Parts: sequence; structure tokens; C-alpha cells
Amino acid sequence: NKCDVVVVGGGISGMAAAKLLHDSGLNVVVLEARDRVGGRTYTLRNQKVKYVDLGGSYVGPTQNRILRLAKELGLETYKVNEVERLIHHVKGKSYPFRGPFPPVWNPITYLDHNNFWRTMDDMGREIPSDAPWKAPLAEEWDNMTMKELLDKLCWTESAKQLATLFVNLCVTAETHEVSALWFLWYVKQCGGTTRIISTTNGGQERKFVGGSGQVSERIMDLLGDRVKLERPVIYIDQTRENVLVETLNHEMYEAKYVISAIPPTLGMKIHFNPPLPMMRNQMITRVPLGSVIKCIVYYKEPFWRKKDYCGTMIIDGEEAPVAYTLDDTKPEGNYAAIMGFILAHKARKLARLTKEERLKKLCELYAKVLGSLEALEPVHYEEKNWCEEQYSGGCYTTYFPPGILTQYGRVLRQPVDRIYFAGTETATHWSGYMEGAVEAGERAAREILHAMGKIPEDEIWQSEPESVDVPAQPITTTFLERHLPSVPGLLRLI
Amino acid sequence: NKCDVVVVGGGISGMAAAKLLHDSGLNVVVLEARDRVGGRTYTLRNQKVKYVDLGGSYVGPTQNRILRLAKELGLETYKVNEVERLIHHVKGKSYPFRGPFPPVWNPITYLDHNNFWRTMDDMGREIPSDAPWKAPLAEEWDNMTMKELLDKLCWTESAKQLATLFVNLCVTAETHEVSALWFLWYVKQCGGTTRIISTTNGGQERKFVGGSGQVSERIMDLLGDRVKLERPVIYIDQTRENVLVETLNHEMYEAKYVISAIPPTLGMKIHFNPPLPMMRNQMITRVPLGSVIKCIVYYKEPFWRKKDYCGTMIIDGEEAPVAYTLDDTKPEGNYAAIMGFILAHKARKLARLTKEERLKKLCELYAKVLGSLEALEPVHYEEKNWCEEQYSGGCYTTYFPPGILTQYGRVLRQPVDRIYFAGTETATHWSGYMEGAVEAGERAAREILHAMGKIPEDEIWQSEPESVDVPAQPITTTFLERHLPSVPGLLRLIGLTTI
Ligand SMILES: *Cc1cc2c(cc1C)nc1c(=O)[nH]c(=O)nc-1n2C[C@H](O)[C@H](O)[C@H](O)COP(=O)(O)OP(=O)(O)OC[C@H]1O[C@@H](n2cnc3c(N)ncnc32)[C@H](O)[C@@H]1O
Ligand SMILES: *Cc1cc2c(cc1C)nc1c(=O)[nH]c(=O)nc-1n2C[C@H](O)[C@H](O)[C@H](O)COP(=O)(O)OP(=O)(O)OC[C@H]1O[C@@H](n2cnc3c(N)ncnc32)[C@H](O)[C@@H]1O
Ligand SMILES: C(=C\c1ccccc1)/CCc1ccccc1
Ligand SMILES: C(=C\c1ccccc1)/CCc1ccccc1
Repeated sequence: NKCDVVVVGGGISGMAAAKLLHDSGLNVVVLEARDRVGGRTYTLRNQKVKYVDLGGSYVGPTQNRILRLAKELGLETYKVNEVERLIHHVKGKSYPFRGPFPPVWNPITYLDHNNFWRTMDDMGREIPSDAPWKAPLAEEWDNMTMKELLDKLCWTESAKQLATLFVNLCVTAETHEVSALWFLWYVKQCGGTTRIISTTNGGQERKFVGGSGQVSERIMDLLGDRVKLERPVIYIDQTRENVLVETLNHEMYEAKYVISAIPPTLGMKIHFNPPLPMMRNQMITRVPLGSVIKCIVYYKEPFWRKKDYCGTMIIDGEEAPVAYTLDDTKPEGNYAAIMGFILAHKARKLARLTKEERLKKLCELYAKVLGSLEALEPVHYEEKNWCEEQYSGGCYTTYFPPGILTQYGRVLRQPVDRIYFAGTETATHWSGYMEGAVEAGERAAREILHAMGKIPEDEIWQSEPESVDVPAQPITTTFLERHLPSVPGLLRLI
Repeated sequence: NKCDVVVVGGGISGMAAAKLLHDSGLNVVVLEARDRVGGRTYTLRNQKVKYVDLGGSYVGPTQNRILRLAKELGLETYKVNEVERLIHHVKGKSYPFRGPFPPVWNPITYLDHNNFWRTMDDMGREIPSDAPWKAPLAEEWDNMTMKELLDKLCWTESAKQLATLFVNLCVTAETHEVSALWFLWYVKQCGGTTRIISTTNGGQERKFVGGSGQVSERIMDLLGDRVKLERPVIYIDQTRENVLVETLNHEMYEAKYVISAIPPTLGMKIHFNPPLPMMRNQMITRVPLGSVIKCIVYYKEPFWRKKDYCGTMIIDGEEAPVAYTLDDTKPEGNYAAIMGFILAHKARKLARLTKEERLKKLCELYAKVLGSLEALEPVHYEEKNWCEEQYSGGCYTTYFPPGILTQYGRVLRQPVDRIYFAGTETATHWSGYMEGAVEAGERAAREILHAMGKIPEDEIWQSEPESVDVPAQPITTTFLERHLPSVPGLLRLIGLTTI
């Protein structure tokens, strides 16, 4: 029954909020729909894999909140393998390379590629992290899909192909499905293109030893009986003095404040009394999550390393089921594995096949890309289709279709009476990531602390000290990168 | 507890399904979330208005299912007033006209306007009503917004402006919000541009005497205690032999089959066991409803008629709160009124104002458009913002953003075990309308009858005899309308001569 705060959702965001409030002296309850915590993170353990992240996994520099929370819980990171060469596979052929960006030799194509990445960041600089709808050209950019933007910007098919893959991989959605404004905000709020795409010195630098699921599990250990599993919330009543929260099994919870720490659209699963304000009522029908299958193929050995390949493959083309891979071998060098993503429309298309059929296609692809018959001999396979999850709705995160961010965006974290809003979608830095989940949960918790008169308004938004374990190198450009003309710019010079 | 079929939702679709099943001998229960039936139709009665439709209202020729159902329930229609001139208001000036389409005098603009409407119908002919994702260019058209299509097709601002208003009015959404494929399907499945936009001989020809809400109310009367009000469904369990359906107040209902007769996205309000198939699970998060406020301003007299205006206004421009009106006077000539829609982004924008502030802006607009000070003297005002409805989600209906119809479209009315799907969104003819609600409800009901071995597969989809009361005149084109070139077509005819 009674407590100070009910938190709806036991993912990283809900757990972080609950930890903060509990450490501040309040009585908190976490209501979780599944028989487990973690949400969009899930670590599977069995003898064949030891442990594997089937959901959220990667952390890197500038993600200081998730790193500090994990460190406090007694967790360690290790570096994703990027010692050897990356592979760009394009039109049925593999081109090994070094550095974050796949290189280009044709001069016209070079200019086009250079201008695309640069323009993404140029446009991002006009978009406020905490208020993307306040961009000077917000409406113009929001009334346009990323497909339209790419059609105008890319003068070569080569740049357009890579840009499309870039969009598919970042947000598990097609270019024609997403707002240009929203996608430009999304990249900007992760620190730009270099930071978002990079393993070394970027978002995919590291994973947690033992899996990311330990973050939520260990916070549950700290909270003891305060976490209630298999308690899907169905009903929130705010008509009386105290907020009443009902779960599917008929249990009642009474609190002064609620934190909603679920994906925005999953708010639809709750019946509200009184009805939600009009803008939120419509917003939560307008914000889907992307489509992805995460697949891990295991091998006797990390054989790609012998050929001077790190395990990273960037794979172009409709025929390829997987567009991107990383080495998923344990830091000890055992349980050799390749992690790959099946993205967007391919996730919908290939879901019809059996587990075995998907494994076959992946192995045959990897054999082609790595130029190795050894890829045809998997020892084990694990996979997760996130599209099928009732209490996630997809992965990695929520995308905004054209028109929505300007019309409904300011409503996302606006409190509804005594309901405050967490969840990675409401963060201002690395929204969509585990880092954003921590930012949003702790911020929502502090909003309630302020409403209780426990802290000054000053302290709702708090900066984070840089991790000593994962220091950030700054993102640099060269003189030529900054000043080389676009394709149309070169044509004007002619 | 126990019955043959549980119907979720007591709108026109749910009520039509329940009536059919009940008339066939089965024991049916209707579970309705609100304290009333009707859903997106709602008739308000008070002394000032007598009665008024605050939601769905208009019916017309080719809508034979809603007309037959209403007639069986003892209802009558009357004709919306279109005796006098329509008004097209553009750039702060009114131009009176007759006929369905606002006329154009500039020859270049004429070609552009003619080609736009023609192309909409041309493209529609390639789109199967029952399977829009099967169109030859389905993917190309679906990966494009209506805004992109309009930018390529309209060579004049005048055509683009009117086309934009056309999209806003048909589907209560912005051109940049909606898939081109989906919108083209939507128009086609209503019988084309002429049929969808027309009062006389089209969708807006008639209303029901006493209001459309009587349709659902009278079916409830026929069903008696079988309709359960204030029973929002929260949980559907299909793991056991019989389907278990739970409501918010903890009541349990057990049935052989369920009809879901709610807007697709509102399926999100229900927790499923076992979980929904993956494609439906994602589909119901991808399909929002549009935004609209329906507003009715009352006057002492239908004064616009004296100036030879019927009361129809097509109003262009960002500054205008209302883009479309119709005369809403009773057939007796009393309770003189103007009905207007506040559409899409304007519904969101002007919702912040008070009721009084909205009334003021409408009167001042009407005064300008009708050139009449009398418009500044309203005697009464009613309005409904459908965006604020938890158990509707918006109005009139569900739109599909770019990319969705081809990826998830075939899932819309695909049964999930013993759950079958009604609701106007699943219809193949006048989806989005009361007609589509009747088609979908009765078809879903017959799907269950077939599964029970009561009828042949042959009989699931049934044609409807034409109404004798509301006959349909065919849609005709002229020779010039068919063969006049587009703007780019004329330019090609010029480039050819210059050689
Ligand atoms: C799925 C995915 C995500 C992902 C990723 C790869 C995949 C396949 N890669 C990542 C990466 O490597 N690095 C990274 O930082 N993140 C990446 N992600 C995304 C990341 O996992 C998410 O951003 C993050 O986990 C989101 O956390 P958040 O706490 O904000 O949201 P959640 O995990 O979805 O938690 C919500 C919980 O609420 C429960 N729920 C839902 N509805 C109810 C109701 N009605 N009542 C009670 N509880 C409810 C859910 O069950 C869930 O536990
Ligand atoms: C809103 C609107 C609609 C409209 C219109 C103008 C406005 C402002 N103009 C129309 C026009 O003049 N001509 C016409 O034919 N229709 C036009 N419309 C659209 C029309 O009203 C709709 O197409 C039609 O009414 C839809 O009927 P349907 O039966 O398919 O759907 P519904 O009316 O929304 O009914 C759904 C019912 O289900 C209940 N509900 C929702 N969730 C639950 C749960 N979880 N449990 C139990 N019941 C639930 C709703 O309360 C509703 O009653
Ligand atoms: C993008 C890599 C890239 C590099 C070059 C060209 C195109 C793409 C990584 C983005 C990512 C990876 C994994 C989870 C989230 C985001
Ligand atoms: C469109 C009229 C029109 C006529 C000419 C130009 C542009 C628009 C009517 C559509 C409509 C009206 C009422 C509810 C549903 C649909």
C-alpha cells in the first residue's frame, strides 16, 4: 500500500531514480511488469556463452553517469576489440581500413562523403539539446524525413548508401520513417557523428564484465523487498489527496508522487483518472520504437584476428541480413563471438524465418565478408528479436516521425500533476542509451525532491564529473575537412 | 461471466457486430469503456440546440450499409443545405461559386488544378481497396509524405494551397505527417476525389434527423442488459480453452470469441496473454489518429441564405482558425447554425484558448468571409476537442505515417487466435466513416460465424443493395478534363515545337 514514491518500471532509469530517492531517506516502491529487472538490457547466462548482453551493452567516454553508477555497484568495463582492421563491405567486396570512417578514393565521392558528415554536425550546432523544437529552422527540418534530407545533400550514391546505413544503425528505423530534425538532434545530443559511430573514443568503446544486466540486478539487491516483479501498472488515479496506483493482479499502491520510467508510448497501457492533458494523450500514440534483432554467433576461436581483422564489419546492400558487427569475444580471449544487428525493415522481413535459418544466412555472409570458411562452423548461437516485447515495444529507443517533435516534443518530460517522467527518452545527453536512462531517472527523482522542499530548484539538473577510468579525448577536425567544398560548391567554383 | 462472443467497444462498429450476432442466435456482451455508447459519434441534446452531432455526422450516396442499418432502426435523413452559393476564401477575399470544385481563371493554374485532382484518381486506380500494399509502386509511394507528392505534382502555389487544405480536411493531419500511399488509398476507397469532397452527390449530402448517436443508442435498446457501460477492458487471456476478458472494475467475462472494435492504437490499453504476435505488437504503436475540434455557432436566422450563400466556406490561410464550414440549420429552418472544423496543427494551437476566445475568433472570421456583421451576434455555441478523448485518441480516424502501411498494413484485420478485428479502420469501403464501421463490424461478426461452421467462407464479405432513399449518381469527367495537359506536359509541347 503506502509509500512516498511509486516508480513505474524497473529498467536502469527506474532503478536509478529509486536508488537516489531511497538514499535520500524516502520510502520507495518499484512496480515492474516482467519477472525480471533490466528492461531493454538483458544478460543471458548459460554454460555455452557464460554471459551475453541480448539488449543494451556498450558504454564509452562522455557517458559519465552510467560509468559512475556501475562503478559504485562494483562493476568493471573492458575494451571492445578494435586492435586490427575494420572491414567495409560494398558491392560484394571487402575493403579493410583503419579509423572511425570508411575511406573513399574517388575525389568527387570524397568531397560528397566529407560534406555529408560535416553538414550533419553543422546542422546539429543550431539544435539545443534540451529543446530541439527551438532550433531556428525547427519546422522546416521537422516536416522533412531523413530520406528527403539525404536526397538533397548526397550527390553520390556511395555517400547516400553509407548515410542510409548510418541512420538505420543509429536509430533502428528507415530514413523515410524519421524526422530530419529529430535525427539531427539525436546525433548532436550524443556529441556528434564521430562520437556516436566510434568504438575507440566513442559510444562502442566498452562493455561491462559480466553484462549490463548487473546494473539493474544489483540495485534491486540494494532495495530488497521494495521491488515488485510481475506487477504491470494498469491504472493511475490522481483525483484524491494521495495518488493511487493499481497493478494487473489487483494490488493497490498509495503515494505522494509517481515516476513513470517506461517508454513514452507504453504509457498507453495505463488508464488515467483524470484523463491525461490533451497533448500528452495524443503524443503517446505518435512515438514508436525501432526494430532490431541482436544476434551473436559463437566460434572455437576469434579466427578473424589471424587475418588482421578486428571483427568490425560495415556491410552495405539489401541482400545482407546484418549491416554491422562487432567482436563479442570475452576480454580473456575465449567464447569467441561475432555480434551483429538485423535492422529496421530487415528485422520485420527475416523474423518469419526459423532461428536455424537466420544462423545459416549470418554464417554465409560472414564467410563472404571475412573471406573465411571458418565462419561456416559456428559452435553456438543466441539472438533476441526486440520487436516482440510487449513491455518494450522495440529497440533501441523511440523515434519521432515527421511533424511530431515540434508539435508534441515539449510535453515529453512535463509533469502531469504528481506524475514525473523518467526513461532514457526524456534525457538531454545520450538519450536512447543506458547513460540517458541514468540522467533521466536521477533528474526525475530530484524534481520530486524539489517539490517536497528538500532541495533548491538549482539542484534538479546536476553535472557529472568525468570518469577517471574512461577519459574522453576531444573530437578534432583537420583543416581540409573543414574547408573542402561540397559537390555543388565545387560546381559553383567552376 | 459466460457468453458466445465478447465485443470490446460500443461504437457503431461494435454495436453493428453485436446486433448481427444477436440476430443470429448467439449470446453476446458488449463491453464499453465510457458511460455512453456511440464512441466517435455523440449527439448532445439541450434546449438551446435541440440536438447536435459533436462527432461523426454526415452520410451520403454509396454509403449503403449505414443507411440500411439506420433505416431498420427507424431513422430518417435530411439534405445538408447546398441550394445557394459556396464560398472560396483565398488571400483575404471571398469568391462565390457553384459545383463541387472551386473554379480557377488563370489558364496555367487551371491546368495545374485539373492535373492534381486527375492524378490523385489516376494513382488511386492502381491501389487495391482490400490490399493497398499490393500497389505496383507501393513502397515508392509509401516512403514519401503527401507533402513531397504535392511539391512534385503542383506547379502553382494556388493548386498546392488547395491540395494541402484538401489533405488537412480529409484526414485531420498535415501533409508532412501522412504517407502518400495511405492517403491515395484513403481517397480511392471512398470512391475518388469528387465523391469524397462533395455535398450534393457525395459524402456530406445528408445527416440523420435527431443525430447520428441514435444509431448506437437504439441498438443498445435492442440488446438490453447485454451492453455494459463503464467497463474498460484491461486484459485478454487466451491461454485456456475459453477466452477470458477482464475489465477495470475487476469483472470477468468468458467467451469463445472476441471482437476488438476499438481504434487500432487503443489496443495498447489492453494487456495480452499470451503476448501479441510481433507485427501487431509494433503496429499498434505506429498508428495515431488525427486532430480536430468541431465547433458549432448558432444564430437567430440563417442570414447567409439572404445573400445567396449556402453556408459552405472553403477558407485558405494560416490565419484562419477554421478551414471548412457547412450550414448546420435544422431541416425545419430553425436553430440556424454554422458548423466548422479546426484542423490538425490549428487544433493543437487553438486548444490553449478558452471556449469564449475560440467563439470570438470564429465569428470574426465568418463576418469577413460572409461579408456580414450579423455573424458577430451568436446566440449560442457548442464545441468538442476530440484530441482530449482517452477512449478515442483523436478524430476522425487513424492515419498512417510514411513507411507503415507497407510494413504493417496486412496485420490490421488479421485474427489473433480467437480475437477478430472490427472498427472503421479495418473496412475496405469508406474506412474512417460510419459506413466503414458498419462494414467492419458485420464482417468481423461473420468471420466468427464461419469459424463456428454456421456459414460458408463465401459469405464473410457481403455486398450491399443500393439505398432507394439515397441514390448514387455516377462520377463523370469531361473530354477536356481527361485530355488537357499538365503544366510540365504543356512545357514539353513547347520544347517539341521549338525544334
Ligand atoms: C534493445 C536494445 C537496446 C540497446 C542496445 C541494443 C538493443 C538490442 N544497444 C545499446 C548500447 O549498446 N548501449 C546503450 O547504452 N544502450 C543501447 N540500448 C538501449 C538501452 O538498452 C536503453 O536506452 C535503456 O536500457 C533504456 O532504459 P529505461 O530504463 O529508460 O527503459 P527500459 O529499459 O525499457 O525500462 C522500462 C521498464 O518498465 C517496464 N514496464 C513497461 N510497462 C510497464 C507497466 N505498465 N508497468 C510496470 N512496468 C512496466 C519494462 O518491463 C521495463 O523493465
Ligand atoms: C470525431 C469525428 C468523427 C467523424 C466526423 C467528425 C468528428 C469530429 N465526421 C464524420 C462524418 O461526418 N461522417 C462519418 O461517417 N464519420 C465521420 N467521423 C468518423 C466516425 O465518427 C467514425 O468513423 C466512427 O464513429 C467510428 O466507429 P467505430 O465503432 O469503428 O469506432 P469508435 O466510434 O471509436 O468506437 C469505439 C468504442 O470503443 C470504446 N473503447 C475504447 N477503448 C476501450 C476499451 N479498452 N474497453 C472497452 N471499450 C473501449 C470507446 O469508448 C468507443 O465507444
Ligand atoms: C555507427 C557506425 C558507423 C561507422 C561508419 C559508417 C556508418 C556507421 C555505430 C552506431 C551504433 C552502433 C551500435 C549501437 C548504437 C549505435
Ligand atoms: C472536402 C471538401 C473540399 C472541396 C474542395 C476543395 C477542398 C476540399 C470535404 C471533405 C470532408 C468534409 C467533412 C468530413 C470529412 C471529409
